Amino acid sequence: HSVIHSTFTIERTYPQSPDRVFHAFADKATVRRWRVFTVAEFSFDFRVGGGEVSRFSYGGGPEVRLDAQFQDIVPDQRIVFSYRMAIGPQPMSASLTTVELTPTRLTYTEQGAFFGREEGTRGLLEALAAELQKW
Amino acid sequence: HSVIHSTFTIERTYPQSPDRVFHAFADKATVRRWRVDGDGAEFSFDFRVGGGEVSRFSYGGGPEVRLDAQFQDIVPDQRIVFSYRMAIGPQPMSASLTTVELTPSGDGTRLTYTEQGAFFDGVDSAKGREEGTRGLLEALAAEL
Repeated sequence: HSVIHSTFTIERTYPQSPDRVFHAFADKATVRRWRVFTVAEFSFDFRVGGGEVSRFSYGGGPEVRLDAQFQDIVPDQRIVFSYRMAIGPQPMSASLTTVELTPTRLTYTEQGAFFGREEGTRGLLEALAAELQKW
Repeated sequence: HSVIHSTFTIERTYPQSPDRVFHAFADKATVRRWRVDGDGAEFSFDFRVGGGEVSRFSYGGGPEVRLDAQFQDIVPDQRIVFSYRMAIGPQPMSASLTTVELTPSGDGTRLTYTEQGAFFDGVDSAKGREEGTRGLLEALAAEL
C-alpha cells in the first residue's frame, strides 16, 4: 500500500579465498547449513533462469515464503538474483541482489522495495564469516 | 567484471483514472500496443505473481534484444513490481527491479515508475534505459 526504495551496499572482507567465498553462495548443501524451525518445500537451481523456492516457519509460527530467481552468474566473481519474501498472506518485499567478490572483499549490494533490512544484512555477512572455515 | 548500480524515477500524470492506467499494464493486448508492436518476434506475457514475460525483437537483420521478466508483486490498480534482465545477442547487459505505483490524483492518475538496476561489465545503459522508458510512458499517454 506504500513502497520504500533503498539501496544499501555493505562491504566485508574474508581471508578465505574468493572461490571459497563464492562456494558459500553456489553449493546447494552449503547454503542449507546457513539459510542464504521446520522447512517444508525447498528448491535450488544455481543457474540463470533458475529458482530458489523456500517455505519455512519458526517454532510453529507463520510460514516465511522466499522466492528468488538468478539473473546473472559470473563463476567465482558475481551472483545477481532477485527475490521476494512473504510471511503472510503478506508480501514483505522484493529486491535485486548483487554479490561481487573481487580478489576476499565481498561487496554485497541490495536494491530493494519495501511494502532496517540493512543491519540484518551486515549480520548475514557476519555469519558468512562463521561457516567460512567450517571445512 | 564490473557492476554499476543506479536507480531512477519518472513521474507522469494521466487524465485517466487508476483502473484505466492499471489496465494498460495488466492487459496483454493493450500492452502490446504501447511497449511492443506485433502486427505486420516473441512476446509471452503471463500477468500474475510468479508469472513472467519474454520479449524477443531485433531491427533489420541485427542482434536480437531479449528481455526476461518475472512478476514479484501485484496490488490491483495501485502497484506493479517485477524484476527483469535484458540482453542483446549473448552479452547480458543488465538485471533490474521495476516498481510501478499508481496513486489516485483526485480525478486523474499519479504514476511513479521506479527502476533499480544493475548494469553489467562496462556497459552503462542506465542513461539510455531511462530515456526509453520516459518515451514508452509518453507513448502510453497516447494509448489513453
